[PDB]
Amino acid sequence: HMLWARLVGLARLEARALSKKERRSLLERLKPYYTRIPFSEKADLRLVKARTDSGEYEIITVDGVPCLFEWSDGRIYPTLQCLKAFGVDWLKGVVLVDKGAAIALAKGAHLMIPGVVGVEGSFTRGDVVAALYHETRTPVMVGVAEVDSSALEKLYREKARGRAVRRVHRLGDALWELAQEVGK
Repeated sequence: HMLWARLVGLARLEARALSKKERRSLLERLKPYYTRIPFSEKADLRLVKARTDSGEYEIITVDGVPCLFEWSDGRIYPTLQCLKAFGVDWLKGVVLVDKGAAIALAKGAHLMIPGVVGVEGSFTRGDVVAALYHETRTPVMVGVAEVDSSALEKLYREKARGRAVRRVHRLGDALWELAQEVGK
């Protein structure tokens, strides 16, 4: 296939079904980091590789939805499209943020504690979490918790300074634009 996305531009695509061993491995790689696997063991899993001007992206689709990708720490993370199709309850936790923080994250900033207004779930430093604009519960960024959820509960109420979540993927980034078009 070929597609043309905002930001990244023209992309040449190569897709293939995941092997039975690859599907098994994927489930095993996810189990330690999320509350549960969000999709069925019957869902159609494919690996889509897209080559654009600057480089290459690899995304796992679940029933056609561009949902998972491997990051530089070797862990598998969900795209924001995955959170839309499957929700956020399967993540260990989510952090609710104010409007200025939702906007900053949609521009690519990391999430600092003063923009946090709520914590859900239970997680420790290093866990995968999603940041959501509190008013509409719109996911705006996926990243890594820099503090435990019980510590964050105290820190956001004091509006302490410091990083709460390290950005990995966010609304409007290159992967987001590519994923939006794959989904189309």
